[PDB]
Amino acid sequence: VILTQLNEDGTTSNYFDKRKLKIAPRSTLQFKVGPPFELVRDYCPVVESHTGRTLDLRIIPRIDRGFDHIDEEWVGYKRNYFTLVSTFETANCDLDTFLKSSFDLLVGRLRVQYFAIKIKAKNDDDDTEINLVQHTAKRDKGPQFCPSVCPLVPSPLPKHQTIREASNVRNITKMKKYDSTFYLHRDHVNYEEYGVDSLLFSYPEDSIQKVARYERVQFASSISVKKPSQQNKHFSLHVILGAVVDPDGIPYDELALKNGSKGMFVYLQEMKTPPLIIRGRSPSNYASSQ
DNA sequence: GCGACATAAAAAC
DNA sequence: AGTTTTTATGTCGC
Repeated sequence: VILTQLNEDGTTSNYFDKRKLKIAPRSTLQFKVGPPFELVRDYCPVVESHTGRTLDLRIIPRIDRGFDHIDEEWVGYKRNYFTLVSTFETANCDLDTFLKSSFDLLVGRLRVQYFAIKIKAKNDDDDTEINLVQHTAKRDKGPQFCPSVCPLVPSPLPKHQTIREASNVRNITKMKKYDSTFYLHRDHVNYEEYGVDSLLFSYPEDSIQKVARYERVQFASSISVKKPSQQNKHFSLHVILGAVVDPDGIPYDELALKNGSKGMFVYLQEMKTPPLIIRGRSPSNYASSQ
């Protein structure tokens, strides 16, 4: 009925089928590690502007809520939240050095303003994009929004337990405890240590995330979860690492820039999950029907 | 099948 | 120790 796997940090993931077992909304059993991500591809190379050294990049993503491993399928529920977190790392550059340096895209060199992550959902069989929506903790009593592009600096990915613990913090003392895990406050560095052209100082805001945390995420309410044949559709969640550049023949998305103009989010690397099944609102997807 | 509102149970404080 | 918050899901109306 409940199948248990030990996570990397010694917490457990407890996989259960909501058709058969109903668990309380805030039970820790609702937190669990989802499917592992795989490389789709690498895109534009990035080099350090004097040394010419290629920057090694790696996305480090994880799902922490919303998906169960049931009979060799990964299963989510249309009505319920998932959590997708990600960092990236630069194997050949320590953070402190990285932030003082400057980097170009090797297309012929566009200057990188900052690095950022976005997420997408797709139909895994035909590559059609599927809309994602997020809520605040207030859900229907607050606004709905689409996942945003998240500027980030390189960081290790927090353990599953840390993401759990930080999911619904309001208390100022507890917020302070987690601040250094999730944020870099540029306004607190010694500005004299940095050149005008340094990467740190081309990030758009002073508060810079170390971790992209997409919580309270759902597939859009309009998604059809079954094919006409009544077979389940297969979905996939994608994480894309990009370099944001000034636009003034490679994969990119347009982005609302900080100075008002049209920025370009140039793709660097993309990872995706294996195929995902999503259970819809049918009564037969719930233990209450039995 | 979906937008909307109701219930309810453990976390958070 | 009690109150408020958060989120899975139950249900109503079209």
